[PDB]
Amino acid sequence: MGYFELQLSALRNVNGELLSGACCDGDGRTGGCGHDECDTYVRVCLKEYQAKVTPTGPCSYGHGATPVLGGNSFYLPPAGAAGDRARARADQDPGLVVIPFQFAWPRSFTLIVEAWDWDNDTTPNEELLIERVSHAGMINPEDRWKSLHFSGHVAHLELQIRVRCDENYYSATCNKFCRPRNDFFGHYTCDQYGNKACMDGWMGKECKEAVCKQGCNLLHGGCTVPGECRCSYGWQGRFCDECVPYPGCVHGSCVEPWQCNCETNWGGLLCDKDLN
Ligand SMILES: *[C@@H]1O[C@H](COC2O[C@@H](C)[C@@H](O)[C@@H](O)[C@@H]2O)[C@@H](O[C@@H]2O[C@H](CO)[C@@H](O[C@@H]3O[C@H](CO)[C@@H](O)[C@H](O)[C@@H]3O)[C@H](O)[C@H]2NC(C)=O)[C@H](O)[C@H]1NC(C)=O
Ligand SMILES: [Ca+2]
Ligand SMILES: [Ca+2]
Ligand SMILES: [Ca+2]
Ligand SMILES: [Cl-]
Repeated sequence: MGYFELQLSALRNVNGELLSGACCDGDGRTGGCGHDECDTYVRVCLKEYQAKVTPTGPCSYGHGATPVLGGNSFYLPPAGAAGDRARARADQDPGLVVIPFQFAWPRSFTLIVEAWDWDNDTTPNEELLIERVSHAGMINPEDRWKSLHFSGHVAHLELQIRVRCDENYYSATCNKFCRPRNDFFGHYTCDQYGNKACMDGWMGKECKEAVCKQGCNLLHGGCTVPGECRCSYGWQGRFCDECVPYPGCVHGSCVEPWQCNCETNWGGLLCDKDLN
């Protein structure tokens, strides 16, 4: 899953006509064109690659459009790293078009951009077309914008495009899923190729095994949290290296678990009897 983004920043139409030859608003005729200028908006078509591009549909990969951005000619804020942070602090840009997708990104594509005159009527009317431009190319998912320059029969266009994966999605297709977690099913983070990177203090496939504190006697103890050393029954100490004497032992010692060797002049099972 990912997104296709397109940013329009410049359009120039000196005469203020349509692709047919007539003026945008007024008469129908093929001095200038007057003061009622073109009410310009943009339509975006995204489809499969074509060695010889056709100005056709359908838009197999997606489509979008903007409202009226300006008149016959106008300038808008371009895209870039500086502009990406300026948007993270904020309604949203009119000249930005976002086309989300769920399929695997095929890297190759064909982009068609159209400029239209608006007359406050939804009815399709092919005679309101100002300019149509097309670009067949190749792009990979990254947060860097790429600039494109178009000069058709009527208008000049300037725009930037880029592709980004959704969150928890990686690889050049945006189709590899990896989400960081820390529960019974693993303790990992994701890298750039959607691979599992164990958190500090863990190992294993799914990062399910933990590293015990350095020096832990792993024949007498283990760990469930990284960096600890909990002893099995019968052992004690920081490294689980010391035996535990017989339960109740007082003046006795062990070398192996559950022993209780009495000191001199001490008797009984627990070495608790004074024999003086
Ligand atoms: C005739 O149409 C124009 C074109 O506007 C619009 O473009 C179409 C292609 C379509 O996408 C519409 O959905 C879209 O609104 C109308 O002009 C515009 O009117 C809108 C809302 O009426 C304005 O948007 C707003 O901006 C104000 C700040 O100024 C903000 O507070 C609002 O919440 C809202 O976002 C838009 O700025 C304005 N544009 C221009 C160039 O005038 C026009 O109203 C319409 N006329 C009639 C009689 O229907
Ligand atoms: Ca018109
Ligand atoms: Ca107009
Ligand atoms: Ca118009
Ligand atoms: Cl010119």
